[PDB]
Order: sequence, then C-alpha cells, then structure tokens
Amino acid sequence: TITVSTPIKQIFPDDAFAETIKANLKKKSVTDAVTQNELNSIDQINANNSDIKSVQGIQYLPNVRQLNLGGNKLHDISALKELTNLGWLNLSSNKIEKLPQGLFESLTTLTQLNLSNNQITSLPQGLFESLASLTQLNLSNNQITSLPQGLFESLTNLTQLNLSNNQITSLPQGLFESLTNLTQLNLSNNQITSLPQGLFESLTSLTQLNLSNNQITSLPQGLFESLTNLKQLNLSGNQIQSLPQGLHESLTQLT
Repeated sequence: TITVSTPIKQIFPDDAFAETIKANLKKKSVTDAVTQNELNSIDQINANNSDIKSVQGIQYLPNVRQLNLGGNKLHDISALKELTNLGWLNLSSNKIEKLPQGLFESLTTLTQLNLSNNQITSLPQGLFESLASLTQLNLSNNQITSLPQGLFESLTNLTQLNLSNNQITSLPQGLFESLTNLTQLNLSNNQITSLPQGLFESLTSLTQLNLSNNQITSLPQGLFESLTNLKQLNLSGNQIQSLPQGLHESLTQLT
C-alpha cells in the first residue's frame, strides 16, 4: 500500500522489473508515478527472460494471480510471501538455492508451481503444507538428493509431479501416499537404486510413470498392480529383466 502517487523506479528498484511494470501499466516512463489503484489493477505479469534480479515492490500488487518469471536471475523470492491471490507461479531457471520455511504459508489459491532448473538442494519439511489447491508441481533439473516423507502429504489435489533430473538415490515408502488424483509422475534421470514395495499403492489415478535412466537392477513383484489406469510405463535406461516393446506386453510380462 502506497498512499501518494509514486514513481515506478522507487517502488521497483530493479530496472528490468520497473520496466516490466511500466509496460504492464501502459506508461511512458519508469519515472512516471503510479497510484495504488493502478497497482491493484495488475492481475498478471509475464516477464520471462528479462534479466530481473529482484522483484522488490511486487508486495504492492495484491491482485496478481499469474506470474511468469522464468529465465531470470532471482535469488530472493521472499517478496512473494503475501501475494495471497497467486494462482500460477513460474520461477523456472532462476538462481534460487533454498526456500525459506513458511514462504508458501499464505498462498492458499496457488494451483501451479514451477521451480525447475534452479539450484535447490533440499526442501524444508512442511514447505508445501498449506498448498491444498496445487495441481501441478515441477521440481525438475535441480540438485535434490532426498525428499522428506511428508513433503507431499497436503497435496491431495496434485495431478502432475515432475522430480526428474535431480540426484535422488532413494524414496520413502509413503512419499506419494496422499496423491490419489496424481496422473503424471516423472522420476527419470535420478540415481535411484531401488523401489520399496507399496510406493505406488495409492496412485490409482496414475496414467504415466517415468522411471527411466536410474540405477535400478530389479523390481519387486506386484509393484505396478494397483495402477489400473496406467497408460505409459517407461523403464528404459535401467538394467532389468528383458521385456517386449509395448505397455500391455511389458505389464503382462512382469505381472
């Protein structure tokens, strides 16, 4: 909340981001002032690949529901904390190394979160506790080595989960227990050596499961039995028992 007309440059000190606001609000210059009513007018920002280093000032935009910030240089995203109306958040390909616990506490309307291709090495347990409405979560292409059991436990509405291209070596047995609506699970290109029986027991809605390019040498009996809506199972790039090409013939071969 500003209470006097204030230059865009001084609310958003980032020159790239100030320019972003300017073009958004149909202004002539970043030195032009803006009203809070004009800041309230912003529902969406599309600023991919614009060399943004800081979104300081974004806190003054209560109505943003869509935020494309992919391919910038963001290190600190603490300013996002009170953007209560956020629906889609793309923070892919930035410089994010860690996420403060409680960052997502107030973002109860968020449905899509893309944090892919950052530098994340770990996620606080309970980071996603309040995201009841999330349908899509992309954590691919980071540096993650492990996922705490409980990390996805509140995400009962999740439909897509991409954890591919990290360095994960194992998976807690109850990790996916809550995701009864999950349709797509990408675990490919990690370092997983084995899968615990029951890991996929709750995922009766799953259509596509990608486990390709890991370190798996065998698979426990009945691992995929509960997956009655499976349409695609990719196990290539591991070293397991010989299988026929095709979903139906591979399935019946391992059953």
